[PDB]
Amino acid sequence: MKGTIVGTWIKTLRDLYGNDVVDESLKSVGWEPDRVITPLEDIDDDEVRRIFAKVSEKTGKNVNEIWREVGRQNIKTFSEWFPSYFAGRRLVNFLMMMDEVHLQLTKMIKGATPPRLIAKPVAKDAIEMEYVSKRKMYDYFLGLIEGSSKFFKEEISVEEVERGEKDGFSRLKVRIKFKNPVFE
Ligand code: MNH
Repeated sequence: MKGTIVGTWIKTLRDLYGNDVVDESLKSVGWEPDRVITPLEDIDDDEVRRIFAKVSEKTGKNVNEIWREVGRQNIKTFSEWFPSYFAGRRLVNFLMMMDEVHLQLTKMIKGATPPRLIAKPVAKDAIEMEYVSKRKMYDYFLGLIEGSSKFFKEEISVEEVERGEKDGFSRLKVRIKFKNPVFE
């Protein structure tokens, strides 16, 4: 992972569970508890994993629900730092453009690998979206979808169609249905 997002995860976790919990968690992996992560710094993925794990044991909160809450909260942050992505759009446009964003974000650092998020209409009021990654950040993905729905103030139902590994890649396909009719 690259530092920019990792740092974002760390701030959010503090915002949610307090500094004590975060710092000791940060200490448990051998980081300085006040570490300053640089945008293009290479942060080991497993190190993040254990930080979240440690937070889970310190709050008694299931680690997958922590990841979902981090996701929910990240949309707000993203809207503040990249408002050009949110302005003049309805939820459906945002979600469908997300794949493009990531493909054109792989430029941020040359080593960045954010997942595919290919979306496609499957009805007048529904789209499929498929998360595809070498990682398995299923709840982070689902959290971000829910947070997008809250931000745009458009209700959705999210139905999970497929989950699991398929040739080297972890995948999660959901069917996203809009209450109000979105397409013609
Ligand atoms: C603006 C909006 C926006 C931005 C700037 C954005 C940018 C990023 C960046 C940068 C990374 C880190 C990539 C890396 O390799 O270090 C990342 C990771 C990620 N992103 Mn997106 N992201 C979304 C919205 C955004 N994401 C939305 C919406 C979703 C889901 C619907 C999403 C799903 C993810 C997931 C899940 C990861 C975790 C990496 C992975 O799963 O492989 N996201």
